[PDB]
Amino acid sequence: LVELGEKAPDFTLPNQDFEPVNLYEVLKRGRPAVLIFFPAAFSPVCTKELCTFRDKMAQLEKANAEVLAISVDSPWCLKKFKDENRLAFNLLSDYNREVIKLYNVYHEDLKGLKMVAKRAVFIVKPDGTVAYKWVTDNPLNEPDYDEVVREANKIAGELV
Amino acid sequence: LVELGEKAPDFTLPNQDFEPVNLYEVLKRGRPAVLIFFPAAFSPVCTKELCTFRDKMAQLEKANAEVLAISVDSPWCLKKFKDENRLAFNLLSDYNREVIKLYNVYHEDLKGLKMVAKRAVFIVKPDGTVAYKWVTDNPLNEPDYDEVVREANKIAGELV
Amino acid sequence: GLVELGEKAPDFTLPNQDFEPVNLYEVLKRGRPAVLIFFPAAFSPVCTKELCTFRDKMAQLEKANAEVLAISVDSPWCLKKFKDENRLAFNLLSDYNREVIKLYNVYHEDLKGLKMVAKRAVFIVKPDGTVAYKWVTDNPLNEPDYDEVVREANKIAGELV
Amino acid sequence: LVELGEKAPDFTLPNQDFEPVNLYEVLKRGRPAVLIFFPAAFSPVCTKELCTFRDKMAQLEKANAEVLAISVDSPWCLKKFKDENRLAFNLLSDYNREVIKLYNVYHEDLKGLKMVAKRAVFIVKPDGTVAYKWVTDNPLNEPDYDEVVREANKIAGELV
Repeated sequence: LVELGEKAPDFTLPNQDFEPVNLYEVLKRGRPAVLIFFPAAFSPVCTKELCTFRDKMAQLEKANAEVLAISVDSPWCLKKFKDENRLAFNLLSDYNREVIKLYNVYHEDLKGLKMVAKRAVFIVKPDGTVAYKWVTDNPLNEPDYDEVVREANKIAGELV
Repeated sequence: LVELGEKAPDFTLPNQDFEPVNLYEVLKRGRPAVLIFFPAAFSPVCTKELCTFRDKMAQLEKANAEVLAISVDSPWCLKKFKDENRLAFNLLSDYNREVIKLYNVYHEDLKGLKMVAKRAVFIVKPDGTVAYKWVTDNPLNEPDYDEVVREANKIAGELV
Repeated sequence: GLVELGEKAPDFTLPNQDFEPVNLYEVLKRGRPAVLIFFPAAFSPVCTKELCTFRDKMAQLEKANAEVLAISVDSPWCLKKFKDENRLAFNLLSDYNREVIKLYNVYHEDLKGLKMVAKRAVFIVKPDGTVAYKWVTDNPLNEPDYDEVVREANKIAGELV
Repeated sequence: LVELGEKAPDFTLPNQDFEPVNLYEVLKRGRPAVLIFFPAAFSPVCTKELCTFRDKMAQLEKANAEVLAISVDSPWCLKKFKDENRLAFNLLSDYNREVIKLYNVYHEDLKGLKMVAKRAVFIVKPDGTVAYKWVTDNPLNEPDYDEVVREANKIAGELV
């Protein structure tokens, strides 16, 4: 289990370029780690009815932490996604549904698709403790990235 | 497991637009069905020492059969792929690994990724019999689409 | 009644080459803008000051970053054939019952003797439902500038950041 | 030497995150490789009277090729540079002056500093051939990134 306080579970996933990425090895870099889980790339964000691809996810680049977006999509796909949105951070592929299970942030069956990453957000301190956590069961529910950026910088400034 | 002559197993998968697509219902349309399985979209094809995204897959549009490309990628991704390559045919998402198992055309573990669609090609006649079949265990091995187009039109015309 | 620029595009559902129903709003709900292209008939030629040919650069609409929906009163079977022969990536919807061409007020009374034919019209609808672009001519043999439509389409697409 | 038509020499450098990055292993990814050498991070670009930190280097993210900016700066330094300019691509550290020597793109003594990367640009095809090359001995001479992006997409499209 993972929730406010508890220590975040280590893990390793491939990024857009198939380079393995270990969580603790990243926390070991000095800055906090922002983990963002999302259903699927090239997927729109909606409201009551209005759906668009206006995803301000690139604003997480403003945060003073190592951002790690994670979805069950493949590296080749995420790589495509990363390049098209000129995203500066890394996108990890949980193609084998490992992590989404480890962090208990998965949709049993979304629109027919089974085992999809839920929209979740975790901020882990350089030691390994979950300083922040946000999750919704509504997939078309885009997060407040500006928000996560604040909390991220807050937590970052915390370690002074 | 499937093999030439044998009758192709029915199935239903979502296309780029989440519309369900039943195999037999397509065969019922009158033309032969060409099924193309591929590891992943936005994936490159490589030669002895070369690698590129020069995938002449759009040539299958020349065939006189309903073409159905299938990969475990998600609909949102395939949709992205389809639009960017101006592909006229449908791409079906076997996100749940059903069909790649049904047709016994899956890689156990590709570059670390588990349960990936192998590069396979099946041509099914309006009745349901496999008139053509080709498969390779080498993923970076692009098929001869000009070829499949021939065999496809041959099988199509053979139905005088 | 009538659909006009700025105003909101009327919803509707038509069959595509494969008889699959296609609802306008359900498409706008997909995230991208919708480009609607009406044309008299498939396998119909386009002409200039005189030169008539079947050199129709309609496939260039695939370059646009919007869901393209070509519409004509032709039948699904006919459109499917037309679609496959021109390796068109987008969908062709059949207004066999003259519904939509009337809804959008884009129909010829009597073309060459044929009654209730779709006029050559172009509409670009934003994901919300507002007509951001509109172009129509009463001259049937007047092929549209697809290259053009594609840029207005991408503009409207991009101006959505 | 490293000029047009000639085949680019392989090499491996660490990126902002100390992850090793092999040139050929990147070319093996499918897209062309754009190598950009620069004197130093947090260094300004000037003219004959005015200087500024208006470096449109992030525009290389528009190119359809794997971009690899290289300088003798350290990984920690590049990482800081990368995050501050929200640069999507990778920055490789040639701390040991290897590559700049290998590609013969180094300043003997710049403003007193010895063995600094010269401002150079190489575009390599997935096979390994230099399709483009541009170099200047004037360090404060910022390149036309918009340009490199063109040549990059041209070369990218050429492999169709």
